[PDB]
Amino acid sequence: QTTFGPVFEDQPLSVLFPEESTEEQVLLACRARASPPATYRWKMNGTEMKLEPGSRHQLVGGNLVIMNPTKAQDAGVYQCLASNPVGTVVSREAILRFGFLQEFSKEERDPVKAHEGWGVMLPCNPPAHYPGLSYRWLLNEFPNFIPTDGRHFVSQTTGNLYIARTNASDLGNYSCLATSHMDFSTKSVFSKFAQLNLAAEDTRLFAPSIKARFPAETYALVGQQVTLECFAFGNPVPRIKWRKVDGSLSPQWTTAEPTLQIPSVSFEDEGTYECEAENSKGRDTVQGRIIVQAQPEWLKVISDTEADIGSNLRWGCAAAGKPRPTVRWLRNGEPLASQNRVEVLAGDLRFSKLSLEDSGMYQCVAENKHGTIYASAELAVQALAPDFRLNPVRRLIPAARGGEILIPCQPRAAPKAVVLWSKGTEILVNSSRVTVTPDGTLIIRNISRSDEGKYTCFAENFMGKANSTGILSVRDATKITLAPSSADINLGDNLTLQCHASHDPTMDLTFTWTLDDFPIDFDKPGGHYRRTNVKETIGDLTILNAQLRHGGKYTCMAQTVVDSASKEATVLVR
Amino acid sequence: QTTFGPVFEDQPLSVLFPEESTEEQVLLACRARASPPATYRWKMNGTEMKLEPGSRHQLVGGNLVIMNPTKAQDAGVYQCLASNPVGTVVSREAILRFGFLQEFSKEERDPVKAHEGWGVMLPCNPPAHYPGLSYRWLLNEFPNFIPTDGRHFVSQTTGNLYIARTNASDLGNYSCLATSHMDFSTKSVFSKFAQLNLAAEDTRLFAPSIKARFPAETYALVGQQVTLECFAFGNPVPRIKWRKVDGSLSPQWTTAEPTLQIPSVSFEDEGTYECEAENSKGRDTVQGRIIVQAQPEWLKVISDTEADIGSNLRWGCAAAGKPRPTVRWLRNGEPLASQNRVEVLAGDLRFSKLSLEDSGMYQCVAENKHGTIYASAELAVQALAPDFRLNPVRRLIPAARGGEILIPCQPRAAPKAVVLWSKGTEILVNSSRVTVTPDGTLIIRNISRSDEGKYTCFAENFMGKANSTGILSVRDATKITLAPSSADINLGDNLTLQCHASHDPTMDLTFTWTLDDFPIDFDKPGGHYRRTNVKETIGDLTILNAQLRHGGKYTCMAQTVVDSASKEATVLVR
Ligand SMILES: *[C@@H]1O[C@H](CO)[C@@H](O[C@@H]2O[C@H](CO)[C@@H](O[C@@H]3O[C@H](CO)[C@@H](O)[C@H](O[C@H]4O[C@H](CO)[C@@H](O)[C@H](O)[C@@H]4O)[C@@H]3O)[C@H](O)[C@H]2NC(C)=O)[C@H](O)[C@H]1NC(C)=O
Ligand SMILES: *[C@@H]1O[C@H](CO)[C@@H](O[C@@H]2O[C@H](CO)[C@@H](O[C@@H]3O[C@H](CO)[C@@H](O)[C@H](O[C@H]4O[C@H](CO)[C@@H](O)[C@H](O)[C@@H]4O)[C@@H]3O)[C@H](O)[C@H]2NC(C)=O)[C@H](O)[C@H]1NC(C)=O
Ligand SMILES: *[C@@H]1O[C@H](CO)[C@@H](O[C@@H]2O[C@H](CO)[C@@H](O)[C@H](O)[C@H]2NC(C)=O)[C@H](O)[C@H]1NC(C)=O
Ligand SMILES: *[C@@H]1O[C@H](CO)[C@@H](O[C@@H]2O[C@H](CO)[C@@H](O)[C@H](O)[C@H]2NC(C)=O)[C@H](O)[C@H]1NC(C)=O
Ligand SMILES: *[C@@H]1O[C@H](CO)[C@@H](O)[C@H](O)[C@H]1NC(C)=O
Ligand SMILES: *[C@@H]1O[C@H](CO)[C@@H](O)[C@H](O)[C@H]1NC(C)=O
Ligand SMILES: *[C@@H]1O[C@H](CO)[C@@H](O)[C@H](O)[C@H]1NC(C)=O
Ligand SMILES: *[C@@H]1O[C@H](CO)[C@@H](O)[C@H](O)[C@H]1NC(C)=O
Repeated sequence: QTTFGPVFEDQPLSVLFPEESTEEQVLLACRARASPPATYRWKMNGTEMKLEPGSRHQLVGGNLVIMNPTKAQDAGVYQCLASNPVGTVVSREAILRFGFLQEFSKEERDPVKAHEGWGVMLPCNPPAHYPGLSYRWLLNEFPNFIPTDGRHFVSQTTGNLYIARTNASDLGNYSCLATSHMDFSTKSVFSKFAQLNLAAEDTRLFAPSIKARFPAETYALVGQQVTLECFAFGNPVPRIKWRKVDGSLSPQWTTAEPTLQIPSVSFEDEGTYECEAENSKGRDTVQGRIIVQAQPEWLKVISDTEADIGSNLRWGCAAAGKPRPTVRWLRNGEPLASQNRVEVLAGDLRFSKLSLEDSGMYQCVAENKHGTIYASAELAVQALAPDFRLNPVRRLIPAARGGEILIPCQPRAAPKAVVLWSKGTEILVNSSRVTVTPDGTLIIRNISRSDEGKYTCFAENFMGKANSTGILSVRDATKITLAPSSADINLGDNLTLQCHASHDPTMDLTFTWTLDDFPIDFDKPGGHYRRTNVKETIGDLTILNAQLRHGGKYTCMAQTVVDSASKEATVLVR
Repeated sequence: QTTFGPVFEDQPLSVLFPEESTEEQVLLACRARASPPATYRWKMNGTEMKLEPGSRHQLVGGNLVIMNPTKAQDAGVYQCLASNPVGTVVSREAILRFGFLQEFSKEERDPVKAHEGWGVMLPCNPPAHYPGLSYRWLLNEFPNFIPTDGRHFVSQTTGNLYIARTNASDLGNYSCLATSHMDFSTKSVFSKFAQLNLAAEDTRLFAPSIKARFPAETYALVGQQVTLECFAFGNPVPRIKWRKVDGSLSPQWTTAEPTLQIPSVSFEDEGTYECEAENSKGRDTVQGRIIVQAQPEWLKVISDTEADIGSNLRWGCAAAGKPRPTVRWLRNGEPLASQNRVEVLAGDLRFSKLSLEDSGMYQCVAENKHGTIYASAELAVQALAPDFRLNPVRRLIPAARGGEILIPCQPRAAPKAVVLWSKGTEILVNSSRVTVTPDGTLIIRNISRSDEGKYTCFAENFMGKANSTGILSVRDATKITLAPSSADINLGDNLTLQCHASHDPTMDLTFTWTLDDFPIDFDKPGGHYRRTNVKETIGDLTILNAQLRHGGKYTCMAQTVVDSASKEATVLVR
């Protein structure tokens, strides 16, 4: 019933298109549920695209289809806007990134001079790539495989060889290679040879000197695997120990391998770590830190709301992320700034004197360095004509003579309706005796046998007019013309109390007695209370075989179907 | 929208059709508002009429028209029934009565012998009539007029002459006449002559003897004029005094005329009256009573009601009349008796386990000897499929670690819906840790990092099925790792209190201090409270220039957007 903001059900997702692939198209999906159905626009780097006919970019039911994707003119960030007569909404981002691995530079590698017994550096300066590759080293023949012993180390972050000790077998020509691991294809690129030569021998057992070290500060989101690498020059082969300064490591990680690995990281891993190289000739240690961060997550969002013209509203948001997020507001896909009767403050939204214009689709955005999140809601403002169906004025208003009466008149209206009372055809301007409160309730005091008749309440606003009618009748009031008396007796004695009343001739009158505000039962078998002198106006009560519990404050009450009256006395029982 | 019982707006009215008139038709009106429009039937003495084509009785839009009305076959009591697919209603009665005045009997009146100086009786036995007539007497000539002095009296309830004293001028022949006073026509009927003759006489004065007296018991509704007549035989002309035994008469009625009149009667006139004839030779007095009564009137009626299948209902009625009325119930124009799940008792109606069949038009009838009154209402029973629009399950359910959570699931259904919970795709059979109450609320104790996910509630009844979904997430809980200490100081001293807390790394934590559960202000200019050691986990407070009012129980509370914790201490100031 045209009460459908363009709610989202499928927002686009980031893609990594491999280069030199065998595909021809990519799809970015956008799906909205709306009534009437919504229309879609696509933003690329912010500027609204001009989706011409089927030249490259095309629209298929809200999904974006690019043709012949290439990094030259298709890599970017894409957004989808779903618009309706009610309002518009904006979806989350979708990044399209390409993947490739170029060819190694063709110039010859310089020959590194070495002296037998020391350590040497063999870098292999990997070419441009995306994403990170896996590195290996080759010697002499293709394909051989350099052994992965404790004498050599090949880091996976720079790839340089770490030849701890140099001897005769190290003569040859070293080449690097890189392997790209992707979902679709795998590529391997080899490097030109670098012939290493060794000078005269010089061997002495020396203290380790740490060369490959993990950086002091290492940021890592919660859920990622972290690998800290460590290596030192030492003869004989040193041993590497990993420890935590402000804690202890899990037994699954208490290993002496030169690369400490954490498969999953939570907030308990944040702290300081120490890598120590140890041998019979020395020891060298290096410290560093690990910091854990997280993306924002919602804690409290907004929801759909229908209000009425003239009222006020309050809306809120709340997020949670390790670098604290910031919250901002959107109206129909546009930034919302504090103006007029809309007040925004750091994630709370206030509407004062809500109007008809304030209806639409609102959005809440929480952002930090690691990501952004969205939430949507709809505000609808309603105007209503006066209606008395739910709360009509009482049809029958029996009022005792010489008393006060109050008749409220509150129709269901939006905004509030002006209320005017009348009796018959005359219009009531209030006086000392008749009063008309601003709320519309009409109160009459000092009632008599001349106020009976038909009363009408008229409610009007700029939307409509309604009206209701009641009938007022007057009767005589109840009276108590005799009150009982206090007494003191012994347990097991009999006492009598009297109570007389007068009432209107046309109604029924009943007598009820309470003991300390507790109604006294007379139909109880073996009961100690008996009605006596039972007439239309006489309702005496006799206590037979009095007990301790019968002491207290007795209260006689004469009640009709309309009103009541009461009198009090007390009895003590020993 | 087919929610219209045949409400009444014009019910028939009693008529008095004068005989020997010049009219040819009568109309009895019946009007009902209904949607769809209602159909009408007419009852005459109770049997449903067979309204044939236009032979005498005819129907015009719900109104009844009889043709050539005559007392022979048209005088009765008429009722109108308005029927709809929703239900039927029955209107109040309407009595049709004729009015006429026949011709006086043609036989000669007997000659009444009289003895001069006495009193004589001259009745005139009025013929059949409706309604009561006005009586007058004629003597000798037509038209003469006998004087209305104190010597003669002509009562209006029997019409007989009361000649107090008889003398020579009383010789003649007396005739009666009756005049019928109606709205349309006036008719006068004269009677044959009765020749009165007089014998010898005497000469003396005697005591009065009352002859025409008012009856001892006289019933009179509220609003009617009551006339009590009195006369006695007395020479000379006696005087009549009217008094009240248990009260005093109004000055407008304290008159000595031989007919006491009350234009309007209220309940204060009920009692005993005395008429006294007085003269120089004697006095005779006669007593009687006046009893005042009233017709039933409503005090509390029923109204339209929509309920749901499976519930219970209570309805009531109340009337007021001097002869106490009796209340009975009608369903669709038929008497309602206590059967099955409907219980009737002396004006209260109880529905137990309301079904779909109990929908329709109900009516309440209050009756006594002086009249009857009706009231109408409609009962509608609704069945509803489950719906979660008004009360959906919470979308975000942040739960602290190691605590308890409760999630209710109450859809809008009629009757109640069976509720089954599930996590993901598994079905939860409830145990020590997880409990599913009969109301549907699911409670989990001892929450860990294994309970997060998506929870679903399925509600089903014989009308339909619906479901709702929520998301559960777990976070660390707040703590207070340091509590303050009690102290005693003098007015004007400075005191420091400490309070430390721990919380989840991704949320904000704030400290608030209260004095005897009243929040302590820190931004108050010239305030005595200053925040100190303000860190993320340290929120100390210092009292500067302490006053008497600063003594009491301090409470430090560390709170987040989700949960909170608190600790207490006390300070005394002299
Ligand atoms: C106090 O009462 C009413 C509102 O509660 C207010 O308006 C009048 O009465 C009804 C409101 O229900 C208006 O509509 C009428 O409804 C009745 C039955 O529900 C019908 O009989 C009426 O028939 C009219 O049909 C034509 C088109 O509507 C009219 O042109 C024609 O004249 C008939 O009246 C009608 O549907 C109704 O129109 C108004 N006005 C009148 C004059 O009745 C009412 O005026 C309030 N009283 C006062 C003194 O202000
Ligand atoms: C828990 O969720 C729902 C109840 O809330 C329950 O019913 C299923 O989902 C929707 C409920 O809104 C049913 O109606 C669907 O609505 C969505 C969008 O609102 C549409 O995409 C669906 O399209 C259907 O259209 C045809 C005619 O309706 C179908 O024949 C066709 O197969 C499409 O599904 C449809 O209008 C929906 O029918 C049901 N059922 C299913 C299978 O979705 C849902 O089953 C509950 N889940 C569980 C596990 O019990
Ligand atoms: C009715 O009479 C009162 C005086 O008793 C007028 O004054 C109002 O009284 C209400 C009672 O609570 C208060 O709100 C104010 O003292 C008055 N209200 C306003 C709006 O002035 C009142 O104005 C009279 N109503 C009319 C004339 O419609
Ligand atoms: C859930 O476990 C409880 C036991 O703790 C089962 O017993 C019900 O517990 C409620 C709790 O107030 C009580 O009404 C009764 O003791 C039991 N109710 C009924 C209808 O038997 C309960 O049945 C379990 N829920 C299930 C099985 O759905
Ligand atoms: C779009 O954005 C990307 C990344 O910010 C940028 O590389 C590119 O040059 C932009 N413009 C295009 C694709 O036309
Ligand atoms: C109520 O009205 C009557 C007049 O009808 C008057 O005599 C009486 O004093 C009024 N009540 C009060 C409390 O003034
Ligand atoms: C109808 O009722 C009246 C009054 O009770 C009665 O006089 C008459 O005979 C009845 N039958 C008719 C009018 O056919
Ligand atoms: C709460 O659960 C944990 C494990 O999740 C358990 O070790 C602990 O004892 C439980 N609490 C209580 C009070 O048993």
